[PDB]
Amino acid sequence: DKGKCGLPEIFDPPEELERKVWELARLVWQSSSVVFHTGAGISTASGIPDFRGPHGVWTMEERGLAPKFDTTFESARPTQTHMALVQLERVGLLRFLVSQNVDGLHVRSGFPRDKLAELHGNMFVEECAKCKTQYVRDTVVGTMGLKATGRLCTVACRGELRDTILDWEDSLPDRDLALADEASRNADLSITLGTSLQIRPSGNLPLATKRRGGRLVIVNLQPTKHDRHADLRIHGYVDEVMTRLMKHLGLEIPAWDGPRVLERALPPLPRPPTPKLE
Ligand SMILES: Nc1ncnc2c1ncn2[C@@H]1O[C@H](COP(=O)(O)OP(=O)(O)OC[C@H]2O[C@H](O)[C@H](O)[C@@H]2O)[C@@H](O)[C@H]1O
Ligand SMILES: Cc1cc(F)c(Br)cc1NS(=O)(=O)c1ccc(NS(=O)(=O)c2cc(Cl)cc(Cl)c2)cc1C(=O)O
Ligand SMILES: [Zn+2]
Repeated sequence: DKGKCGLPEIFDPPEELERKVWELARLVWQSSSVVFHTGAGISTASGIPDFRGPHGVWTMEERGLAPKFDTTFESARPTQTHMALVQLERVGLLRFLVSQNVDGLHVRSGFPRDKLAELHGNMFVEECAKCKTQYVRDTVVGTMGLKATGRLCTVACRGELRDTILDWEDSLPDRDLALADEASRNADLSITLGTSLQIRPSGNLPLATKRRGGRLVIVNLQPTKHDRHADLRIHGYVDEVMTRLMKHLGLEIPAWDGPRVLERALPPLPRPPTPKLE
């Protein structure tokens, strides 16, 4: 299944967008455990196509056209949204990040790997079949569907290194899915950014938050499978939403100094005091 492709994009008019991003700031300020869920829509503003948008991989395949890239994976820069998520984690306003993206931009943005579940894998990550050690490379490993890459493990092993890109049939990495599930169940606030939530089980994790009494925010230009469950629904460009959110929180979007891998989150930095809400 390729799900429902080419659904129309909706745009909240300016006054409604500004009110909703203020509401998003309120939910972030008032929640103790925030989880973000990202899909291909947070990388479109860096020149990587989505799957089901108007120019998505599947949408364009139906017209017998190839998807259009404005960059390579290697030369892609993290978006304002990617860098906003880095800062929210650094000041302790983001507990966990669940991504369906294989574009490798969360990792290369400097987002700590111990707070990231990459449910569908990472173009730049190969894993040793023998000892399960991961290598984050500066270039895409070159295979998809958990095939041998031609390189061997160098741990003090010679194990066969395979890509981490799931094929259609393949089940999700157990560690990442277990952590994504635990994080989603424990969150009082799940925020989805640039995902249609059409792929199971990735797309249902934000519901785990709702089922347990937490709130759900969906940010997406197209409608999503779970629109009916959202406490707040924002139809706008994620970069515009996240830059306005960061201005309300009084946080800067940090500079990206090129590809940087952070295995373990650093201690939390200071953040502005919270406004008096109502
Ligand atoms: N800048 C933007 N701002 C907001 N929404 C956007 C933007 N750009 C696109 N969108 C929306 O972003 C949404 C992107 O939805 P989909 O294309 O389904 O991507 P996924 O990540 O959820 O696909 C999941 C898996 O499916 C595959 O099989 C792979 O395994 C993927 O991991 C659309 O609804 C766009 O309207
Ligand atoms: C490889 C890739 C991953 C992405 F996330 C995005 Br966007 C784009 C690409 N490149 S692509 O043109 O769209 C592209 C798309 C599909 C395939 N093969 S596939 O069986 O249909 C497939 C790939 C992936 Cl990552 C996930 C699934 Cl669920 C299925 C190859 C390429 C290519 O590059 O040769
Ligand atoms: Zn090994």
